Parts: sequence; C-alpha cells; structure tokens
Amino acid sequence: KVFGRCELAAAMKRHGLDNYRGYSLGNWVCAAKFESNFNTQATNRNTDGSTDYGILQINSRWWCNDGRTPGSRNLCNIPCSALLSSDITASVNCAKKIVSDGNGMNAWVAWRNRCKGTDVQAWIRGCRL
Ligand SMILES: [Cl-]
Ligand SMILES: [Cl-]
Ligand SMILES: [Cl-]
Ligand SMILES: [Cl-]
Ligand SMILES: [Cl-]
Ligand SMILES: [Cl-]
Ligand code: NA
Repeated sequence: KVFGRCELAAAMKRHGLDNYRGYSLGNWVCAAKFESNFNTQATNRNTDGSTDYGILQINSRWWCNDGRTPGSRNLCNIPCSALLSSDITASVNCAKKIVSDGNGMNAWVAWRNRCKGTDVQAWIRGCRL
C-alpha cells in the first residue's frame, strides 16, 4: 500500500508513534516519506547483504528475519515480510524498538539527512489528528 501523507500520519498516531521517545509525529512521517515514499512494499538491498523492508526501511541485519542475511539478528521477532504489509502495526512496533536502542531516529539514514533539524511539523500540517 502506498499511503497518503495524512493517512500515514493517522495510522502512525493510532499505533502510538506520536512523541514516542520524544519524536513528534512529523519526524516519523518525514522518515517514512524519504525511506520508502510511503510505500509499505518497499525493499532495498544493502552492500552487506542485508535488506531494508517496509514503510520505515527496517534492516534484516538486526531487526527481522529474511532467511538470507547470515549471522544477523531478529530483534523484533518478525519475518521481514511482515514489514511489507498494508497494516503498519509490525513496522511501527519494530520502529519503537529501534528508536529505543540508543541512537534514537539516527537509525534511519533518511531521517538524519532529510528530517533531523528541519521543520518536521510540516509533514502533519492539514491532517485531521
Ligand atoms: Cl492522506
Ligand atoms: Cl507528501
Ligand atoms: Cl510534528
Ligand atoms: Cl537480505
Ligand atoms: Cl495501518
Ligand atoms: Cl533520542
Ligand atoms: Na535478520
């Protein structure tokens, strides 16, 4: 599913991302825009042989099992395919683990490079929330 901006903001709010670890909802919608273009089906293979999955491009090196990233972990205890569902529950739950790990939203390269330090409330402007 390719979400609209406000549709994603609502879904993310409902699943408890707004202000999760102190990151306002705009930061999560921004991250999703630049990680996946709001596409739950997005996949991108990394140089190390891991792959990033879903709306928040969660990586198989640490977070989900894809059956082809040897010696990786599965901290979210999910198949990576779960992160590609139209239902973002799995992705959000796993993002909460990630952002809690120590590095905050710097775990998302697109967030660091395109959202951090920017006016992220823009991403939730106009939305009914
Ligand atoms: Cl929308
Ligand atoms: Cl947009
Ligand atoms: Cl915000
Ligand atoms: Cl992989
Ligand atoms: Cl959803
Ligand atoms: Cl933080
Ligand atoms: Na893994």
